[PDB]
This record gives sequence, structure tokens and C-alpha cells, in this order.
Amino acid sequence: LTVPNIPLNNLANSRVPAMINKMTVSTDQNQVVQFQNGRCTLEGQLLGTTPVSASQVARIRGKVFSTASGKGLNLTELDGTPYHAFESPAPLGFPDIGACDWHVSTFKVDQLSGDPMSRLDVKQNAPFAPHLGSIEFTSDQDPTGDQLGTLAWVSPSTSGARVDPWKIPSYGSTTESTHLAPPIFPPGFGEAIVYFMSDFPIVSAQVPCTLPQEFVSHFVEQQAPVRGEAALLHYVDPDTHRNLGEFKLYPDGFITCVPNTGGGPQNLPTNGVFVFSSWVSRYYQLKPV
Amino acid sequence: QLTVPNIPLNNLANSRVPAMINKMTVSTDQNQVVQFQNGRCTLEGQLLGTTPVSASQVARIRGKVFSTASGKGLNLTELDGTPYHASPAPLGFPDIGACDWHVSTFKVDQNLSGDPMSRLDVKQNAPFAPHLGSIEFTSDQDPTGDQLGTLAWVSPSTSGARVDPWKIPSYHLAPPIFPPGFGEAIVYFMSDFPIVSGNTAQVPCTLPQEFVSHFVEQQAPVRGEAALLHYVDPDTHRNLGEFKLYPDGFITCVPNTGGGPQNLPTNGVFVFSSWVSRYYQLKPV
Ligand SMILES: CC(=O)N[C@@H]1[C@@H](O[C@@H]2O[C@@H](C)[C@@H](O)[C@@H](O)[C@@H]2O)[C@H](O[C@@H]2O[C@H](CO)[C@H](O)[C@H](O)[C@H]2O)[C@@H](CO)O[C@H]1O
Ligand SMILES: CC(=O)N[C@@H]1[C@@H](O[C@@H]2O[C@@H](C)[C@@H](O)[C@@H](O)[C@@H]2O)[C@H](O[C@@H]2O[C@H](CO)[C@H](O)[C@H](O)[C@H]2O)[C@@H](CO)O[C@H]1O
Repeated sequence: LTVPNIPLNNLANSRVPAMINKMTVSTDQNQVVQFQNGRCTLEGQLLGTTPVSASQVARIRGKVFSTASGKGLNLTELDGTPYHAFESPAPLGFPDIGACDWHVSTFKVDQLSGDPMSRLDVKQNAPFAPHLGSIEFTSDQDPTGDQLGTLAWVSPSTSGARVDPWKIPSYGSTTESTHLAPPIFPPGFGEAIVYFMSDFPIVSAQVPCTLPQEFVSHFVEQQAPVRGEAALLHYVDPDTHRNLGEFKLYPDGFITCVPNTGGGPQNLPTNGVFVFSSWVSRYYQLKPV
Repeated sequence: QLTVPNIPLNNLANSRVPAMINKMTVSTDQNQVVQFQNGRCTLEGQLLGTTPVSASQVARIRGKVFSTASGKGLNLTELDGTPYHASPAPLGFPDIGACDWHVSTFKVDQNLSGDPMSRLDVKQNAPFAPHLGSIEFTSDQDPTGDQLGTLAWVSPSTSGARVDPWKIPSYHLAPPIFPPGFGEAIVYFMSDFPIVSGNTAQVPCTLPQEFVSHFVEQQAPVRGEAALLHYVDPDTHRNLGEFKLYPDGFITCVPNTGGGPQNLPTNGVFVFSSWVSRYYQLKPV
């Protein structure tokens, strides 16, 4: 097993198209998340809506439809092939920033003149049910046909709400089975989930993810056998080659540390490289960072 | 030993625009020389031109707005906000030449309400001097401060002009790539992208972005004049075609007459086979 020999600041967020600019732990270290993107086991099994490439992250493709009530997209995978609702919550790469309005900038796939972009404004209201294969939108432009695009920004669902990018959508319409990647639980003994943060335009400031996207593709690519209960990593300064801290990478595909009281990995340099050290017991006792 | 990514072509990103690869092709004129500044990396992992490591750094721009009596523009920085020192441009800077760019940016600092996006409309005329650290733009919005964003679409420089995404800007340059050997054609990895010219509807690049990061990551020694690759169906394990990967960081094939790699399925995986001679003759594909 290896992890990417790439400094953290050259790694991409797995939940928005952006670069990671820092690590942190959640304010409440007992907080449980259930992100659907950035999810992959160490053996290379993609979970939830997680795609392989950073350029599949938080993107949408579909064919425009129009009814008496308004317009929407009948969803496909990002390559235009049929969406696998039977096994995933939404097309691979579909955004997972819950409980907010989305603004998605799309273009028509077969394109002679004029502004080609449409901004699709999507609400996560009662009828938002991407697992069933469609979403509705409003737009100040006139999108038609096969539209492909990327999440541009997010905003509050209602005037005066806030956006909490730590939430995920409700993919179903009702008891509807949506095939969610399971929750990630802080594993105990003072360990905290490490969140990789990126700047992103959130109107009412950073989006967390649990694996850098290149870690995901690395695991898919290697299909490495898991030879222990956890993988001990060192976070190494690439210029001085000093070990800046110990981290644990778990088979289910997330990373923890023991944050120093009043601190944590948010106080570490953001240009370090994670390096696999050894397979260890689930209860390997980390030095605080 | 040298390896290439164990990832099917349709899960690989373009290295010149933020998009996925959806086919391979050869140039209409198989003698055509290109000089792309992104997607450039040697097999040993040496980045060239403006090529960044991550797919989410491809064709992005960051800088501080200046807006004066004389004009508006960006004083460019690197994508992480650190100073750009006058390489052709900051890493990741777009390399789609001879066209207007439309770049959608947000204020990194922003703590205000409202539409956070600005579309920066950029022309490749006189004030376009990214090598010197600035470009000018017009915008129907009001961007201020530290703006970070991504190339959204491109359009003709002048009314009636066409956009040719095989061109690069006038900005250090990564060197031209000349079709090598006998009968070989450079393989171009294509992505759909909003180009508002004619029927063009595509972007070529010479290395998938994940190939670039793979080489940077691996730093493998070059042990021969060229690496023979097989393009393999990952389910049946059949070899679908022979390709040659050159140390300077590009791929060739010998296309069957009237055809070529554009006829191959896009779910195949490149696999290193062996080191071969610079004049190893490929099986037509
Ligand atoms: C005059 C009109 O009907 N539209 C103007 C835009 O031009 C149209 O859309 C552009 C993208 C091209 O497809 C034109 O052929 C078409 O008429 C014009 O858009 C600007 O076009 C410039 C070319 O002269 C250039 O590409 C520029 O980047 C682009 O923004 C806009 C902006 O001036 O004005 C419309 O009225
Ligand atoms: C000045 C004004 O009335 N602007 C309206 C937009 O609302 C502003 O910008 C949004 C993003 C929020 O920051 C508001 O607090 C601010 O007044 C409005 O934007 C829409 O806001 C909705 C929330 O009520 C929701 O987030 C929606 O997704 C977003 O588009 C736009 C669109 O209705 O209209 C402007 O006039």
C-alpha cells in the first residue's frame, strides 16, 4: 500500500472542484458525517456517488425537460450513459452539498454563436429527488437538450438561512432506498476525523471532505490488499524531511489523528506529504498533533 | 519500473481544460506540430511549461483585481495566492491560444451576500501579458480583490474569426512536439468544451492529467528510448492497440488507413508493456 507522494496543497477536494488549502478537525469531535463524494475503501471500492477523477467532482449532466410546472434535467452519468439508480444515490460525481440552493453552470454538448452557458438554479426542496433520475431547476437562460456542467456556487435555501456544507442531500422522494455510503464514525480514544478544507463560494466559508480526490483514484488504481486494521501514515515536510505528525488511515477510507488540546492538524503546514509507514492495529495509539 | 495509471480512458481528465476525456484522435494533418503548455511532463516526472499537478488546477486563474481610470485587470498570483514571479504564466494558467476567454471567478475573501460570481472577459491582445504578471478584462459584474476562478468558455477574438484550440497564447515555453519516427501520429486526448466557433466542439491534449501526476509522483527512471504501451479492455483483458510513450511526455500510434484510435472504445486502460527502440514499428490501430 502507498498513498500519493503529492503535497497536500497540490491535492484536490473530493466534494467541490477546488484545491485543498488546510486540514482541520470538527468543532465537535464527536460529529458524524455521511459525505457521498470522496468515499472509497483502501482496497479501491468506490462508495456513494464518488467518481475517480477530480474533474468529475460536483458535476451534473442530463437532458432538459419541460412540463407545465417548469423545467428540469433527466439525469445521466457525466459521460452521457445511463445512470445506475439501482446501486447509487445519484450519478457519479453528483454534488453532495446538502440543504442549500445550487447554482450549476452548464453548456449544451453539441454546440454556432452566443453565450453558451446556462446557470441552473436548483432547490433542495420537498420534490428534490435525484435518485429517481430527475431534478428541477429555474434558469434566467434557455437551456435545451443535453446539458453538462459544474457546481459554481451554493446559497441558502431560504432568506436568512445559513449554508452548512457538512450536510448531505436527501436523494429520494420519500422509505425510498438510495444506496448511501455509510456514516463515518469517529473511532474513539480521542481520535478525530481529519477534514480537508477548500475555499469555495458559499453565500452565507470552506467545504470539508474526508479524502483528497487523488487518494481516491490512487486506491482505485492500486486495488491494494488491506493487510492490517489500519495504515499508519506520517505527514512529512517535503523540504526538510521532518515528520510533522502521525495519522491513521482506516480501511473504510478516512483519516484520523489525535488533535492536541486547543489545536490539531489545522496548525500544521499545508504543504506536507503523507507517507505510508506501517500496517497497524485498529487501536494503535497516536501521538497528538 | 515505469507504470502508467491503471485507470480507464473515460475516467481520465483533460490536461488543458477542466473536462473528462471522451475520445482519442490523430490530427488531420499528421505532420502538425503542437506546443501546448499544459499537459506537459517528462516520463521522469519533470513538469514543463505551466503544467500543474492536479486536474483541479487545470485552466484556472487567480489574481488581485486592479481597476483604474486606465483599465481593469488582474495582477496574477499562483492559484494558492502566493506570488507569481515573472515560466510562461502561473501554474495551471489556460493555454488555449488566439481566442477570447470567459473566466468565472469568485472573491476568496468574500463574506458578503448576493451573486458571488464574476465573468471575466479576456482578450488576447496587447495588454495580455501573463508572463509579466498581468492580464486585462472587461466584466458586466464588479469583481474586487483576490479573485480565483476557472475558464468557462472561449469565443472568437474578432467577429467572424474561428477558434482553434490547437493554438497556444503569446505570453519559458515548453518546446514543440514534432511527430517522431516513421509513419507515427501523435495521439490527442479530446474533451467536449464550450467553444463558440463553428463545429469545433472539442479540446485536444497530449497527456491525460492523471498521467502527469502519476509521472510526478513516481519519478521513474527512463530505461529506454520509448515505452511500448498496450490499450487493454479491463474486462476481457484483450489488447486493443499498441501505443508508444516517449520520454519527452507524449504518445503516438500508427493509425490504420482511413482510421485510427478514434475508433477504439473509451473504456480501455493503458498498460506498460516494455521498453523498446525509438524506431520500434507499431501495429496499426
Ligand atoms: C451582437 C450579438 O448578436 N451578440 C453579441 C455577442 O456576439 C455573439 O456571441 C459571440 C460569442 C459570437 O458568437 C458572435 O458571433 C455573436 O454575434 C458578443 O459576444 C462577444 O463576441 C465577440 C466577437 O466579436 C467576442 O467573441 C467576445 O468574447 C464575446 O463576448 C457580446 C459581447 O460583446 O455582445 C452581443 O451583443
Ligand atoms: C438584492 C436582492 O434582492 N438580490 C436577490 C438575491 O438575493 C441576494 O443574493 C442571495 C444569494 C442572498 O445572498 C440574499 O441574501 C441576497 O439578498 C437572490 O438570490 C437568491 O437568494 C435566495 C435566498 O432568498 C436563494 O439563495 C437563491 O438560490 C438565490 O438565487 C436573487 C435570486 O432570487 O434575486 C436577487 O434579486
